[PDB]
Amino acid sequence: NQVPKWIQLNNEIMIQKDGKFQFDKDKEAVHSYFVDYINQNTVFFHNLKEKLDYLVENQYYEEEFLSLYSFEDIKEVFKTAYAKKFRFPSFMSAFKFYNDYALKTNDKKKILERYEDRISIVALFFANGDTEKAKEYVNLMINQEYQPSTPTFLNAGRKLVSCFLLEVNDSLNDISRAIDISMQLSKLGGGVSLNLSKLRAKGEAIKDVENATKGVVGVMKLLDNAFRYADSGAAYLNIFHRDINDFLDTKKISADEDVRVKTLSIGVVIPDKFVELAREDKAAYVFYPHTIYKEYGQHMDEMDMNEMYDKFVDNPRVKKEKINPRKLLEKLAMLRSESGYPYIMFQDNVNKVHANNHISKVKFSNLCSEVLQASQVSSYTDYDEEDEIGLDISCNLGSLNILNVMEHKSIEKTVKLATDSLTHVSETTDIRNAPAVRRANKAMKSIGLGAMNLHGYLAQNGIAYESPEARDFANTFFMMVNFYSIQRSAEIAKEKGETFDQYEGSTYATGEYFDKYVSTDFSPKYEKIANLFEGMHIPTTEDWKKLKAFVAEHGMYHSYRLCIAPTGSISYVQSSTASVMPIMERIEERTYGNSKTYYPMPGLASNNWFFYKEAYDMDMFKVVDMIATIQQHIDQGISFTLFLKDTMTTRDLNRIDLYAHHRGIKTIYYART
Amino acid sequence: NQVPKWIQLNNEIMIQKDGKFQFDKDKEAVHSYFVDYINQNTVFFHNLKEKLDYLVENQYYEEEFLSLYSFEDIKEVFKTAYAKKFRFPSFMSAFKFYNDYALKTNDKKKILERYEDRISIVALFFANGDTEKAKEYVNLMINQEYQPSTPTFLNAGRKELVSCFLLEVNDSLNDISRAIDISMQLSKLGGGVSLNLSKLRAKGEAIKDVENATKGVVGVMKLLDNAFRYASGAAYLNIFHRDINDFLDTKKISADEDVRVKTLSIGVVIPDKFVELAREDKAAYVFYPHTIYKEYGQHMDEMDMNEMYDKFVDNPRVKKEKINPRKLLEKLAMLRSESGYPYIMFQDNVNKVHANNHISKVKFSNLCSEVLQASQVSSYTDYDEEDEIGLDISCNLGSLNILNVMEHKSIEKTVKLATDSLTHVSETTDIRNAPAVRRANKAMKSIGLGAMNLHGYLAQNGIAYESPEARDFANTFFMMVNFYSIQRSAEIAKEKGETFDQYEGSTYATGEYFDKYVSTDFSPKYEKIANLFEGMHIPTTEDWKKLKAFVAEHGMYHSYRLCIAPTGSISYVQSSTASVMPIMERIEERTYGNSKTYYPMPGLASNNWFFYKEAYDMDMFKVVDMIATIQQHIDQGISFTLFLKDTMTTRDLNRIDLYAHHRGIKTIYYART
Ligand SMILES: Nc1ncnc2c1ncn2[C@H]1C[C@H](O)[C@@H](COP(=O)(O)OP(=O)(O)OP(=O)(O)O)O1
Ligand SMILES: Nc1ncnc2c1ncn2[C@H]1C[C@H](O)[C@@H](COP(=O)(O)OP(=O)(O)OP(=O)(O)O)O1
Ligand SMILES: Nc1ncnc2c1ncn2[C@H]1C[C@H](O)[C@@H](COP(=O)(O)OP(=O)(O)OP(=O)(O)O)O1
Ligand SMILES: Nc1ncnc2c1ncn2[C@H]1C[C@H](O)[C@@H](COP(=O)(O)OP(=O)(O)OP(=O)(O)O)O1
Repeated sequence: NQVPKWIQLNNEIMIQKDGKFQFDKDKEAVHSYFVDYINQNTVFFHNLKEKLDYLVENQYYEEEFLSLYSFEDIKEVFKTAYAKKFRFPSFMSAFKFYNDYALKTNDKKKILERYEDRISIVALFFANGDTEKAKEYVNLMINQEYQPSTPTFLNAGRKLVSCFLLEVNDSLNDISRAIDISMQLSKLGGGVSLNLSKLRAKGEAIKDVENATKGVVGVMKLLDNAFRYADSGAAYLNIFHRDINDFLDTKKISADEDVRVKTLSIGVVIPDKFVELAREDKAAYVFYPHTIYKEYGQHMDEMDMNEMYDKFVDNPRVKKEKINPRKLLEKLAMLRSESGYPYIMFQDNVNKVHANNHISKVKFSNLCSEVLQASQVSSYTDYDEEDEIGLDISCNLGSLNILNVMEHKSIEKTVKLATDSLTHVSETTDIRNAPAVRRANKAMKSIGLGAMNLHGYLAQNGIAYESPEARDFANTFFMMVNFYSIQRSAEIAKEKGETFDQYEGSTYATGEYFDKYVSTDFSPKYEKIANLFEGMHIPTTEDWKKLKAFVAEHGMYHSYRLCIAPTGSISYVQSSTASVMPIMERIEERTYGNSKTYYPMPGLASNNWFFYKEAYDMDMFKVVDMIATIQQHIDQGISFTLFLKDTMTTRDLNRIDLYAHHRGIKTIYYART
Repeated sequence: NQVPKWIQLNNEIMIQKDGKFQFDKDKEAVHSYFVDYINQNTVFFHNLKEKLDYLVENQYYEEEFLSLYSFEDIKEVFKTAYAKKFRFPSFMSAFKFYNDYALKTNDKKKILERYEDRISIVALFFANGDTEKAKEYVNLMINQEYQPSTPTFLNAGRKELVSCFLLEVNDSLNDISRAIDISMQLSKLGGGVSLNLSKLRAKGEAIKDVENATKGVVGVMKLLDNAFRYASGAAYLNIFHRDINDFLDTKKISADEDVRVKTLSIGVVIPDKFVELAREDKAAYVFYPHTIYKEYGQHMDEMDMNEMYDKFVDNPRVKKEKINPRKLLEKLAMLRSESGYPYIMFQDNVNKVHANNHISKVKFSNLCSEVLQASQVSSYTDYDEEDEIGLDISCNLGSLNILNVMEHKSIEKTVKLATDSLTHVSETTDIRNAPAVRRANKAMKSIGLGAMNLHGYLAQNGIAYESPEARDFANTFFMMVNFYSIQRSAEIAKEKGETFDQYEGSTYATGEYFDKYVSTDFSPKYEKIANLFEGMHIPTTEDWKKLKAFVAEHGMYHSYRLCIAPTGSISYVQSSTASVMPIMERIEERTYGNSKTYYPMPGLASNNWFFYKEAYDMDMFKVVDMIATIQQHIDQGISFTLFLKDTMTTRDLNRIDLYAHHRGIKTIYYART
């Protein structure tokens, strides 16, 4: 019943020694943890050869790519991995990896893969042919300079993408196909979110008889029962719809028995016209979209609300409904004060900066509220009848540490390797049950790259989070990031000579995206910021012009490059902070079982106590301006999370909302208190 | 606010005039009803021609088959229909037809089709070419000698047609998707759809990689219960299964929130081995059927329990579970004492008399608990992968009056016409979303014929319901019915020369079904019974031998012929009793709205008060013996309904259950109290 030694040592840090914390004990706890639990459950082997032979003959490793080299080259790779003599810096830095991510045995009671093992297996998977490139991947990963995404880091060479985005056309057959594909992807563990734009609303005619449709709530009920069957997503909705009130009455603290969704989140799509009507204090008109489909032939949100709203008001054919926008934003503020639900996307900020609006305009987002790409709906006909295949969105992920990049200045080569890595991942991927995801993943070739560790590095260097210097720093940094990113994409496009489809329809072929960079140079405006990037080259606008010419030579290989995800579950292995959202508390406290695990933030010393500010004690406006400065280079959304208090006000909340709409923040997240 | 005249006249019957009822007022109420509500809402026309032209040009009648004759022949058919000068005998005899079944207008406020109209349209639909045959259908129907089934009587020549669907669910994710798809497809067609969950793996079991991963049968029931709420059937289960207790905990008066099915009924399949184990007071062993599928390759209920039960006990591979059968029948008696749920099928009584056991054995039944045919499961593979098509069951229905048959002695010609009618109906049927139903309905060609009006005719003639004379009467009657039925099937088989597939595999080609009729002649054993059939020919066993030879010449066209359904909703139009179940109460009382509609049973006079017995005051054993005498000629099940009282006993209930198992009653129904 006694608590073991390392947990007891980890509980020692809260003892006040001269008003401080016992940080130096922490390593000792880690030095306990590698003696009394880890090195007494590892399966023992003589050397490498039999080890790998035992790993093959019990159905663990996919033996194909592990047969495509010599034994000696793999031995050199493992030798390069063990030559680091790597150590962990913190207590959770081991515990989150040797409990869940690292490979266990069949009885789930022993440990096979060491920390070099998993990384070097990932390295040979990203190699696909070159030994020295695999060594480059090792030197990239073992210095914690790059982190692949969660399911890629898990399921490399065992028995892959955690983000799926679909559309539901309007038929019975379409709803059947949708529930089919959701149950298919549900066992694959990824993130699956739907959208209910083109559906007819409640109390409407079904092809023969008026007032026959049970509406959106029944489809939500079927999906809520549907995800309860397998190993949880969400759904979005554009606001110009009658049942939007019933779409928002689901998340309710006085929850109805039938109106009860504990699985799917919800979210609202809002263009500028509704914002205008809520500002100027006038009426609003939600519609019956099936009447619009009968009238104009197209669907509702496939046209501009700013161009067509009063024209639909003027049409006697479209049956309408008048409501109050201001009371509706008040109700949104109340429901976000309850939890923070739903999600919010401002599409006009997105499409006016989007490159690929010539295919379609972005209407929705994933569960992770980040990926904003084109989407064409399919049409699933009857059994012997053939179908028509639209386009879908499937985004594999991956971020990186800012800190080690700043330590080593190999940011270019880092992007060079990570781009090829995610390229080979999207090469490898295949799904054999949803054909539109198949066609789009072959077609669009969308990769997603981001970064964590913003708060901690700049807080450890002694720069406040609300400083303008950090905003200029992030501006110059992400400018150079996007620069080398497009540079590598153009290089690979020259290597293959095969861009994505309808490349001339993009703004990339015209250089309209490049028109921001031909002027308005992003040189550092502070000396202390300039000392940080001091020691390496920073490009000029003429370098952007040479880049524009080199793009105009061939083109770009990818259609999308960047994403920012709240990668907290693999934040702990990199032993760092979250992404760009600053930290909540200086000390995290968990109870694994009969235990009080005490996690300090990395870099917690006496001097930098003030730069480790608290999330409840910050200017939200400067945070939004930081995220807007970050937004200057990112194609997709940014995982912006609101940090609130009970003492705050929905007046101030909606002021922050309209402030972010005025700045141009794409999406937000669930709010915390 | 005043009650109209005819309802006030209909409420007059409960006034005691010399201790009697005001029967003679009732016709007066009917004579009121054709003056003050019906003949003041009929759309008025000059004559036939413009009438039909107006009916075409507003999308009511399917104009194809109504273009395949002359105008004059249709005029002769309508003239023959109006030449009857038909009247209704009772008050509900109009009210159940001019309120729901007869055709209304688009605003649902006026009446177009008269009572001749609907019948003669059905007549021309059954004609398909011959005017005189249509006149024969008129002379059949307008004397109330035959009644087609409910959706055929509704949707003839309008804007599917068979109210009975039976499916199977193979074991995959894809199969469950296909099952929910087909259920939602048939749900808008309004028919009866019931499933079966035999071949599914049970709760807490391995899903292909990881032990204890299956949520079990309850989640699939939850999905189906949500599924039918969107657009109502049932499902069956064989008892040798671990989750059978959880399969019976759904219908519970102390209902759980999650375990709550207000839509689907449930039912139990029981062979003789479990009956034996419950009698002899020993243990029982339910199984994990996926282990059996891994062991023997086949599925569980595709083999004999009597041959394999102890062999599965002897296998160490099959994981088992020991339970008490006697306490389980006690729990069944308790749950039937709660409501009467679930349903019960004794398959060994069925298969030992079934002709077509060479294809498969019957495992389940429909919602109406009557149709017991073969069923091969399909296998629904992935998207580009092709599937394999099994066999399904789809049974259109139809019964007849016994009374007018006894009045006119045209029983042979009646069967001659009704067989061709249901034949043409099964010709006409097509569904374009469930391919196995398509293939089976083309293949098996199963028709279903029955009869109502057993209790009332023999009660009006002055013969008690519990008499042996009625049992001999029904024996001789249904013997001759089945005789002429097989005679007409052989005639049509000679007409086409194309029997159903695998006809030589049947017992009909071998005459093993005919071996009962070569001896043991069913001559009437009472003089009073013999006077009823007196005046017409009754066949002999040598006539059965000639029938056997004529069958051996060609064969039989159909694989199934007979069914008995509780056709109460179209009992009222024929102005008669139900089918073979005797009546509950002598007077039915309903409240349409602010009203007390008082329905007397037909033939209610002072003399026959005693022969109109009450259902709570009868010998159940003689009822079961009556149904067993009826069972001597019917291939399918019989809609046997239990009539119980609160003063009765589950001891006596289970005694009746085992009594019916000893007699050989196929299925039972929900019990009433
Ligand atoms: N933080 C850590 N990360 C990884 N391994 C660790 C960590 N802490 C201890 N160990 C491992 C390494 C060794 O196998 C064992 C402890 O030996 P350790 O003292 O840490 O290495 P070392 O040999 O380089 O130092 P020393 O020479 O002082 O013994 O457990
Ligand atoms: N029985 C039903 N109950 C509820 N909703 C239904 C039902 N049947 C169909 N629907 C709903 C969901 C469908 O998306 C929508 C239309 O159904 P569906 O028949 O598949 O469209 P359709 O392609 O045949 O033609 P249309 O565009 O005129 O509706 O109404
Ligand atoms: N039970 C009924 N069934 C059908 N129609 C009826 C019924 N009762 C009354 N009517 C109809 C028939 C007529 O159109 C009208 C009533 O006339 P009705 O007296 O019944 O016929 P009738 O003309 O043969 O008798 P009578 O010569 O004595 O008037 O309503
Ligand atoms: N994620 C899941 N959650 C619950 N049940 C599942 C899940 N995935 C599959 N199943 C259930 C329902 C399926 O009928 C059953 C097996 O699934 P499935 O993969 O379709 O079978 P299979 O044809 O691929 O091979 P096998 O016969 O070995 O199961 O287990």
